[PDB]
Amino acid sequence: KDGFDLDLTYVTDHVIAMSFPSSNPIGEVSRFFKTKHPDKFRIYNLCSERGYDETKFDNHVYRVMIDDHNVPTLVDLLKFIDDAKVWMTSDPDHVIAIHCKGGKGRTGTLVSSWLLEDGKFDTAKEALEYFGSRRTGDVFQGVETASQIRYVGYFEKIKKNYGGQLPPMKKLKVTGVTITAIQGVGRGNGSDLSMQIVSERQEVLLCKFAEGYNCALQYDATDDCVTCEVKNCPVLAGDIKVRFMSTSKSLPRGYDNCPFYFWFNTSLVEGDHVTLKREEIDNPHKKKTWKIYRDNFTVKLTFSD
Ligand code: NA
Repeated sequence: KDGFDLDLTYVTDHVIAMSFPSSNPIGEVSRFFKTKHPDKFRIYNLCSERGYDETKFDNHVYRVMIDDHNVPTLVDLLKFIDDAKVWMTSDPDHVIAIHCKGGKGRTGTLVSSWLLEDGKFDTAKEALEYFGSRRTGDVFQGVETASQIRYVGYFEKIKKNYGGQLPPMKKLKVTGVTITAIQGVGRGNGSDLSMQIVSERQEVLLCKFAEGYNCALQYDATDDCVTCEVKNCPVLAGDIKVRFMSTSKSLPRGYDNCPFYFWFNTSLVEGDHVTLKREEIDNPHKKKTWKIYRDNFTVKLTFSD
């Protein structure tokens, strides 16, 4: 419209999703907002990797450092909701524009959460699906990774069960991992696998199954599964990312430079373990990998503390 040719979408009348303003060239994204929404916009940059001259948007850019194919911290997500809320409710004409690189996975994570906050939807599934329709009914059009779906759900849970405020802190130690449908995955018995636990951007534990480096591996051919005792785990708090690596050539890497990974938040765990199915693990959630990760592929972390 009106001389503009932009990868930009009105998710609602006052919520916009878009691509990175590059040098979508930044000058025309700059014009667009100065023309269509003068003095009434706030840009959210969701890329940890890239920034720009924010003066082109009159310094109205707010940054969320999110890694490509990952999730914001819950703290960060909640802060974004607060910032957007204040801006949105201040003036009925105020508009928010949210972006990552593709205006896809990270973007969809905050937009669907914003849609929850704003009461347009009751459930994360509905919001995600709605964002998916506007951006392109499937939850995976909305965001890119299973952890991104989980974090929208986390926000749903916070809003519904914790009055929009952070839950009470729990801390955990990982004591065990079980992986089911191990056959056809890497070497098929877990010998090629290692697990890295990441908290606050740092490695906090590395386990190598074959060598028994911080672990003890057990392979059960009858049950087609691996159980691994995890040792030396530090106390874990907040948003934990668990990454699985392979030394095996037949196990390809998806996003995050590994075969498969996932995020969870310690306080939003229930009881004693978390079990993820195939469509809830990052990378195996993609149909292209389903002859490797079969439909009873599963990852379970066992906790204490
Ligand atoms: Na404590």
